[PDB]
Amino acid sequence: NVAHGLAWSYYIGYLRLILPELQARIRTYNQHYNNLLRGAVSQRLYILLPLDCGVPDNLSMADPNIRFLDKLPQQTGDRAGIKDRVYSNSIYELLENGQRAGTCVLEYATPLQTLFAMSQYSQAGFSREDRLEQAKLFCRTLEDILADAPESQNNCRLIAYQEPSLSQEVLRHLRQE
Amino acid sequence: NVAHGLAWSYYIGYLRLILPELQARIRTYNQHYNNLLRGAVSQRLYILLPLDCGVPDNLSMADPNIRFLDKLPQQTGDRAGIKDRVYSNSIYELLENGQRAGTCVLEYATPLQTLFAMSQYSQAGFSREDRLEQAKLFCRTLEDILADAPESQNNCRLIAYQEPSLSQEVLRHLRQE
Ligand SMILES: Nc1ncnc2c1ncn2[C@@H]1O[C@@H]2CO[P@@](=O)(S)O[C@@H]3[C@H](F)[C@@H](CO[P@@](=O)(S)O[C@H]2[C@H]1F)C[C@H]3n1cnc2c(=O)[nH]cnc21
Repeated sequence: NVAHGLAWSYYIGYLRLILPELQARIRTYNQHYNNLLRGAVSQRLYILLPLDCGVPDNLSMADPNIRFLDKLPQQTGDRAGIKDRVYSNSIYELLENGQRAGTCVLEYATPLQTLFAMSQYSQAGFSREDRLEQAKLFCRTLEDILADAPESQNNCRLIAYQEPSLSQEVLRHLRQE
Repeated sequence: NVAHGLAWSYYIGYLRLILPELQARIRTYNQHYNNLLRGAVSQRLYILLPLDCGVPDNLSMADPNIRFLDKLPQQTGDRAGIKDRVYSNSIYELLENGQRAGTCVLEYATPLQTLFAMSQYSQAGFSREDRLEQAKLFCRTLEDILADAPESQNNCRLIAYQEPSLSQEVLRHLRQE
């Protein structure tokens, strides 16, 4: 349904184009930019998938243990008539007991915002109960696309969750690899 | 169908967020940046909508009479966990008889690329004959959304066309206003 088109739109428009050349940006940020004494940013992009489609624009305010650190060197590409369209990513630190536990490139999945707004708009004809299924369907279709993909070899880890600690949730995924 | 979700995704993710503050960027580009002797960039964003979903990434190579001139001051905004996500636009000149006839902010509608790719991917389950309808449906739903919209007051002009001169086609729209 709607999530299927958004899931493919996510892969074709963003993931297919930044995942193949994300490791090099992380290498550049670790070697030439990262504080000489603050460890290394992980090699994988971690994508948050809140099934309730609650996607705040600032990660830091969604969890005190998560706070912005830096941005990777931005990626530019001529896209659909725009010269040097800028694809940017933000590096975040994860705090356990007040000490930095993990550093990674973390972001939400923006198509989930689009689903949330469509449920809020009258002309979209989208219901709140419809949203919760489309949120799950979006994650499924995204998983299927990345399962056979020449860009998500070891570049992309999905983080889905339903709320009855996000920092502990993300940390859980980093330590599994 | 798929186009409906992409059409709303286009409005909610891009148009709702740059149209309200596009005129000011054009003013800044005309007053503080534009060559003192090259006229003024139009106040409206013109969006190309090729119904065949053929969307080249460089406008200049799609028509010799269209050629890149400059970029507007980029718009930044914290979006879905990305700090200072950059929304950029490119200014193009239109050539009639080899002399500059019009200058405007011109770009393709990227969701049409997404539709084209989905028709090319096996797992998407999207057909080429399905595409041509979804291309039309995408334009219709976009028109409906902008018809009652507090951001497309006089900010956005859609340019749809089917190929049996793009520069003459775009020029035709500028002179109607
Ligand atoms: N830089 C990025 N950072 C993070 N995620 C990104 C980025 N780029 C793409 N994605 C993801 O890929 C999806 C499809 O993207 P696409 O190529 S089809 O174009 C998108 C969509 F049609 C719609 C946005 O909706 P949304 O964000 S929920 O979906 C996106 C998003 F999930 C309007 C278009 N649009 C947005 N911003 C710009 C811009 O600056 N220039 C030109 N067009 C732009």
